[PDB]
Amino acid sequence: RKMAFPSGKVEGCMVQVTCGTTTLNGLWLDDVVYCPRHVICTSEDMLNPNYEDLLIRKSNHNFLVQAGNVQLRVIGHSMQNCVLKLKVDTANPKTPKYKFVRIQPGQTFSVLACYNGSPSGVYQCAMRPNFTIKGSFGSCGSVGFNIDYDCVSFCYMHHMELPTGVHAGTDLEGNFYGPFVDRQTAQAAGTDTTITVNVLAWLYAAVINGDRWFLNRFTTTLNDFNLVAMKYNYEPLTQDHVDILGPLSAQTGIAVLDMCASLKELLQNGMNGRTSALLEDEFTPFDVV
Amino acid sequence: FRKMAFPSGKVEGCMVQVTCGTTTLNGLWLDDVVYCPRHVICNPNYEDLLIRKSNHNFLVQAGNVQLRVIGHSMQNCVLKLKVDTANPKTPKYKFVRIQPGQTFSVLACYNGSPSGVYQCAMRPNFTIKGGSCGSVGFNIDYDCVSFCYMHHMELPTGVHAGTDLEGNFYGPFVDRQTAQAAGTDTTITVNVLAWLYAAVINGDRWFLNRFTTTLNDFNLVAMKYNYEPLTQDHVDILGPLSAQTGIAVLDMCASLKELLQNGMTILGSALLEDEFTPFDVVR
Repeated sequence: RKMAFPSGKVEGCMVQVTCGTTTLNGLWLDDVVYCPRHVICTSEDMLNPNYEDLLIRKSNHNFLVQAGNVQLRVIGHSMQNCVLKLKVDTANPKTPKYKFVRIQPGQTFSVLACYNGSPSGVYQCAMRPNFTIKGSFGSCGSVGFNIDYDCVSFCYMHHMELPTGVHAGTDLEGNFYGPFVDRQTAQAAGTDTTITVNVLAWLYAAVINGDRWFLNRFTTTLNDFNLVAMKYNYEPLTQDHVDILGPLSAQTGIAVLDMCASLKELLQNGMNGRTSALLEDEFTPFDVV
Repeated sequence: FRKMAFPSGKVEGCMVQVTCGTTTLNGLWLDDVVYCPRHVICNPNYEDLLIRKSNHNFLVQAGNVQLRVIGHSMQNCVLKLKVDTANPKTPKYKFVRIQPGQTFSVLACYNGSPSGVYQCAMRPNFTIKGGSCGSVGFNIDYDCVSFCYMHHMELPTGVHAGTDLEGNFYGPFVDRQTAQAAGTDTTITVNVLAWLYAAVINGDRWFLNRFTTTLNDFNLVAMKYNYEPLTQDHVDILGPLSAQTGIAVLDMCASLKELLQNGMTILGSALLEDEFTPFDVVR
């Protein structure tokens, strides 16, 4: 199963941020609330927002922050790239151990989808190679995260829905993933590709769970693999990726390029009614271990 | 369309470790009782194995804190350990029993430590496809946690079997190391239809056709493809989606019969998903 991280440590940080008639989610960590800066935009503003001009006209009391029943007093504000940082006068008592990290395409994380500050559901995600999320998003400001030994690594905040139905957002320093902007433009996700290194790690997981019907007696050069895989809209496999899969290659006795040969055959043949009936690409080599 | 689990924080605060001798598993700590699978005290005679136990045979750990057991009792296949401390993190909760085809979230735990959360359906054969014993399944309805499942065992096909929180098994399974197997499983038809309504709501419309079917002619089609039979209550449950989309249920059933014969692409999926209930799709 694609499992999400237990969401309780993040649930205790979710708040509601209202500015004018716009309400969305914020993340309350210590004495700062993080939220998308477009909370200060009024829809019409979203066509050509001048965020510096819109923000200089706001005072602390224009921002209504609600943590459940309690209103939090905003005592300062500042914009870092595309995220607004609202200084409040109370440090969140439920702040977990945390850090901010920027992830790369192929990496996975959990999203706690929220509406008006209240957690609605949690799901496990991958950052697609086109820098979008195929999610289920009024959920602006919901965040993505991993948890490692009680420490929550926040990696994603939701800002925009793209016309294809997918989602774009930033890291927690406000820098967008991919070429997207917090402006209603004709921006669209480029053609998405399959995360090849993730499919191979999963195939190694299948062998580890005792399934090997899909192996064959062939091998492949790296370049021949990539020439074939690219015809199926698979991401190129790099020497870094080959190195990453090294441990799983050792645990199963199957060489990386040998597993690549199996993948080539799977793309050519399909599953012939066997199994998931899909090649799964949202488990990382770290996840598989 | 993403499968979504409920936020697990309310349940995370209830998970503890229960140790009896050399056996350790997960327990659920609500107020001053810890609930766990009775086989933690292990052809068994549970009546007799428990009479021989005392409170000192149980070691309960809530993170760093040992909880002292002051009473023990069995309810069906669930062991109930009264402890000296009430859980200050106890949510509003109810114990409920769910039906095959209904969905819930499982908080997978290892030795009392929450590891991950996922969305499940109870299969028609009463199994779940998912040191996790004692992990629980649950739904949340605005501040109230309805606990519906506790994990007891892995069946040889790799699926999972367990009880409700009152210790009643789902499925013809027993907490013994005897030979047991899942029955032949079946696709949850009413969930497939709900998922097809979700595709329509999401702008996926190619599988709609001009035709209708009969409840009986579909059921003869469903029986042949290993699909649960559709009932009038199933049609009634799908009514809100038939009203919202303008696609009557036996209209959608015509679509499903046509898909089950000719193939297909739908919500970016190739197989028909059957672990969303009609309620899940509305929500």
